[PDB]
Amino acid sequence: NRSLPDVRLEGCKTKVYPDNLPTTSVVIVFHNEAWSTLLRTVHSVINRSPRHMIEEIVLVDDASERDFLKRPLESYVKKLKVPVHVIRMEQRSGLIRARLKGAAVSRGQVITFLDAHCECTAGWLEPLLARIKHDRRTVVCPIIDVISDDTFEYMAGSDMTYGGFNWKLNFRWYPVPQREMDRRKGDRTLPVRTPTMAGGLFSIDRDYFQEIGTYDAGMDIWGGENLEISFRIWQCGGTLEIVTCSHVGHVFGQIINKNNRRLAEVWMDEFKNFFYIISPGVTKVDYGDISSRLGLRRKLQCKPFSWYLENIYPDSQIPRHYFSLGEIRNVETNQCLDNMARKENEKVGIFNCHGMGGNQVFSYTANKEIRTDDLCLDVSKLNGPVTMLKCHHLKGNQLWEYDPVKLTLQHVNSNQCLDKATEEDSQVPSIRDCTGSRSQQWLLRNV
Ligand SMILES: *[C@@H]1O[C@H](CO)[C@@H](O[C@@H]2O[C@H](CO)[C@@H](O[C@@H]3O[C@H](CO)[C@@H](O)[C@H](O)[C@@H]3O)[C@H](O)[C@H]2NC(C)=O)[C@H](O)[C@H]1NC(C)=O
Ligand SMILES: [Ca+2]
Ligand SMILES: [Ca+2]
Ligand SMILES: [Mn+2]
Repeated sequence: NRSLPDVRLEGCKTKVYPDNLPTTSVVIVFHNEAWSTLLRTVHSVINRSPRHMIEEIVLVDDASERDFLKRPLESYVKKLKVPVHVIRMEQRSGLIRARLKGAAVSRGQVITFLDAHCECTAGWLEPLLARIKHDRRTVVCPIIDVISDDTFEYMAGSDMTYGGFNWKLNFRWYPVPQREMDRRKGDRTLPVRTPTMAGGLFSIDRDYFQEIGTYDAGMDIWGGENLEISFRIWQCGGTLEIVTCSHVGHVFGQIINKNNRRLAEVWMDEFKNFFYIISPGVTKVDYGDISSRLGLRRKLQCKPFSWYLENIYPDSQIPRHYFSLGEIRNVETNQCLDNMARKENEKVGIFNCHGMGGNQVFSYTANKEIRTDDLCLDVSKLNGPVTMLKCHHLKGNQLWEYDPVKLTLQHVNSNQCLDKATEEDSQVPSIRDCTGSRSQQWLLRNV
């Protein structure tokens, strides 16, 4: 234990929570974690938490190998305020397996999951439990602050950042949008409805966890965190929030795709194609049996992935409605726009349509944007270069009007059209005054 400053939002410091919040059993799994780091977490939990709110602390050793973790730990553990137990996985298991085990061992009404490398803030627990007490079907996440791995210095995380995800099914941090600000009328001290969760840290009602099917043990153990429990909670009646008054620190192929297929085949209905279409060959990855989970979904009678995009994640990166999902082919040159695997702020290229999806996959969305995953085609000056920028959902320079009859794609702000590449810059589309050539005619086809 060391100290920190109060990183909570001014208003949080005054809030009073009802009496008799439930008791929680923090569950932490570890693997060869350094001694100091592991105990800094343990101590932060006891010192920063009101004793009558903590049941016990369960430390799940995931088949470590380091000497100090064995008897010294147990020794050191049994001697202190809060009861701390040390469960041991016989032969390497994985986070899911370890959390499942340490959870079946806990006895608190609400289970809190943390990593072996975290540090709790002042006032972190009360707001979490208070939320769950208001509604048992609410899963809660504290704001995740940053601890350096080198210096270990502290940097608080913002209440204006929440969980989303991209076409590749990767979890990602995204800015809280207006709707969430309008809904809370500006009071940032009110919890945020996050479309997804980092998976790292969260608290949940003991009985609610079991009720929505805990975790999918069919996923391979070297996988890790997933969007899976996030889609599950929402589509199946629950509510997932980031309690902005709670802060907690954290120090910062085939396997990955197996879990993506498992969660995508089970929850994303037809939107799973956004992931498949841009990952040619991921279809050869064997993802195991999902019958059980498919059973669970029908048992709980969860709502469609579409219900989730329009109600819970309107500012999603995967479009709920789209005019096309495929290649954008120039009718004159028969070349296709393609991201060339480049990153945000980079020039979108153009090359002969190979007709094999992937990097030549684009979507002209209902929001009139020409996007590929989380990037959108952006123009800022006449004849300027058309680059791929992070999609802000505000149109403007990322607004393109398509004419399905005339086949044009004009950039609204500049008042020009898109056509074949010019010379000297032979490998990129261009934006020029609208002529009417077959060169400014594009075919937005659907796979
Ligand atoms: C590419 O695929 C998508 C979906 O497979 C095609 O868009 C879909 O178009 C249909 C018909 O226009 C849409 O259905 C309509 O939806 C409205 C909702 O307000 C409903 O009131 C109508 O009765 C009708 O059912 C559908 O929503 C839309 N799909 C999505 C996800 O946006 C698209 O046409 C295909 N590409 C092309 C243009 O060939
Ligand atoms: Ca099950
Ligand atoms: Ca149009
Ligand atoms: Mn971690």
